[PDB]
Amino acid sequence: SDKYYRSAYMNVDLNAVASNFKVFSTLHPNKTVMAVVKANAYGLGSVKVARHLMENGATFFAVATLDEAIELRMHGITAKILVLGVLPAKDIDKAIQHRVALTVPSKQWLKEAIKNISGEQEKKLWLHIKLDTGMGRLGIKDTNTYQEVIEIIQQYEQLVFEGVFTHFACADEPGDMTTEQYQRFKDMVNEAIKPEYIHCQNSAGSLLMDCQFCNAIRPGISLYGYYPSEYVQQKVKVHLKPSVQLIANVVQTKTLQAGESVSYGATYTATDPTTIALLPIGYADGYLRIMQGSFVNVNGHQCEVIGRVCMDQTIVKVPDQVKAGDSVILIDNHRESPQSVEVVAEKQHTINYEVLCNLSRRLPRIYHDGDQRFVTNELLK
Amino acid sequence: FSDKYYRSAYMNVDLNAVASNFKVFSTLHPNKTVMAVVKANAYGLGSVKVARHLMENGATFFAVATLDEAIELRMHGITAKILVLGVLPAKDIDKAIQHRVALTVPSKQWLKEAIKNISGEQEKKLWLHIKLDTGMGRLGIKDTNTYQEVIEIIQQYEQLVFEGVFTHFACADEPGDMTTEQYQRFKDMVNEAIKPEYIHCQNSAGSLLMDCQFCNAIRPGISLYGYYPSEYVQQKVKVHLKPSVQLIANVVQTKTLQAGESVSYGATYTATDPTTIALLPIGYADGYLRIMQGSFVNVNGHQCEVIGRVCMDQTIVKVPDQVKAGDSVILIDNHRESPQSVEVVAEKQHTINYEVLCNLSRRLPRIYHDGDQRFVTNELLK
Repeated sequence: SDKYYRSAYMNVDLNAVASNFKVFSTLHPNKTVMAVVKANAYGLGSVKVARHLMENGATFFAVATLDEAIELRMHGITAKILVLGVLPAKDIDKAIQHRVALTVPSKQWLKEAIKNISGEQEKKLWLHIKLDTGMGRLGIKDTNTYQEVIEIIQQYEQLVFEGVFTHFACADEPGDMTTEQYQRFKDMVNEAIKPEYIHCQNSAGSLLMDCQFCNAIRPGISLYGYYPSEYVQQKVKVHLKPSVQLIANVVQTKTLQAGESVSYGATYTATDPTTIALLPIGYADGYLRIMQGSFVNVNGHQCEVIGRVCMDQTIVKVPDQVKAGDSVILIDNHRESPQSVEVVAEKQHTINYEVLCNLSRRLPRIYHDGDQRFVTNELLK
Repeated sequence: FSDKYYRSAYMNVDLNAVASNFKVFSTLHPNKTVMAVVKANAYGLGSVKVARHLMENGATFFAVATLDEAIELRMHGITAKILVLGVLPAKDIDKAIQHRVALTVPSKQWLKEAIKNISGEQEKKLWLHIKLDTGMGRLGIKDTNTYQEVIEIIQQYEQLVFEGVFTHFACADEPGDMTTEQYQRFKDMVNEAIKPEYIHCQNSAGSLLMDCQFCNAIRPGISLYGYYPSEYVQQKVKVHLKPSVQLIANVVQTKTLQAGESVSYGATYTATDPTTIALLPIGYADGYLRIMQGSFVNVNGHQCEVIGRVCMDQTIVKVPDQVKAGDSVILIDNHRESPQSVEVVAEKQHTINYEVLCNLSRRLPRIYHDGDQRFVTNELLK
């Protein structure tokens, strides 16, 4: 457990994460739950989340990049891992060496990948073909190309057609786009041999749909306790446990008399005699400038963020009784909270996903697992 | 050593530019200590590599925001003086002492709490820089009597050394008399007690716009990395700063949308004509935020719109037909007068250059350039 030397941090509740994972296993008992731990597990810390999820039955992870997969492998993760992004073809041997499954986005990529296999790694290359069913991002859109790519893969004993998958553009909102995409996915997959893993559902799809034709799901944000939209939250009857709190303690208070100001990026002048509190957190921590004017919870009291948020500091208008040492909840681990991740996303003019991703390496993650507490502080690694 | 990296998205960090920008401040203030501000991981560039490179270019004193930042420097061989600008939790006082890290005194109360936590097990000198609140600016000691009492407390203990005194000016990057009135208040306060070794009030804007003979040290920050703290400062001073950052990603896939076909979440871009799109392996988890939708990036010389929603790991760009997988894209360019300048990216983000830089996440490898030499830091593979 690392030390840390500033009173700002994230509480990461690993018991909540395990409980949320259990929700997906329970909803889909016959599917492999491919736990999405990309982008450092949406800010929570991919190594600690993956380790904890393996102790709770997880056997397959998905990440965005090979670096993310190697990071898991370096820290004892023995489960299957799929890279969802496109690997630079020159790095093919490293994927093979570390038994990491790769996404095939195109016939062109596959041909470049094969040319870079040196023969010095003879282990299998496991491949999941990505189909573009209307998202318009990565993948093969044409059935003929899909078949040609399967055939190329079957010509090489080293290359294994392990899976096939697609991504839904609008699964978190009502409309027929998702039904249409799903039908297109089944139509394409039924035109060739079926691989071992067939998957299309992220959090929203995993919560709203059965998808009997598929045998794996890819829950991401919902593993960490958040719904992908309010529509999905309202439409489903499971309970998700938010896993993150963002906390900082007041390091200094001052009382501004009438007509007195302080400048933290812009002038705030006290009209009445008001007390302010200085928090040791700022926009370099991911608590962005736009959080100006939002409210934080200081010892039970809703308190406005005043002046501009600075790189390393934030000022808050507080009651007189507030003092140095008092704990402040900037992001709370409850859905129905003025400091919920969704309310913070509204203030940020964005979505919950990004609120979480913004939280920088400077914040220690304090992991909770029952009574057990351990700290990761990236700066001292 | 140089880390490997396994996705074609990265930052180019030009260490020669950083050294050149540092040299600007040394040259403008040849008799002052240039206290190089490398807080927040050197505004995203990487504090360890910037500090090492700046030490090789004559830097002898760094400022950081937190003790963790200072210890990080110490663990990677940085032997220069270091000042922590933030308020240290009083229980951590022995760790500051152990690692010869100077601390900011913000209040008499803090100093009294700090002294109570000195165990006697770390006997090195504790260097202290007193922060003054000169009216308008940041919090600190506001009253001269309290300033004197704090000096007196420090002089009671041989272990505690009154090493410096400082303030931070409100609005030094904008036109007005606020800076002048504040500077005068700073001098008035400092002249009421013995002068410590370091006297400092100037950040980037103050270091560029003012001499300040009364001071013997400056604290340049964002300008070390090649950016002006405001357009006013850029226009007012006729010195040249070299932007140090490029953000780059290569096209991984190109596809052609037909009339009626959509792209990304919510299907917010629909093709009307047949148009070519390119997929970049970078997104908002890298700090290229959702709001960048509708901005332009430079693909092989061509200005190209970011279309559909920016994803966590992916960004889609409308491109000419000749664009293909492998082509390099400049998302943030190392020139001030560029549609991909950090300032234009800040405008699109409804923020300031500082935050654009700070947003860039640990997932991005930093590729350091120093002449012909290239070395990579990839945080994921530590």
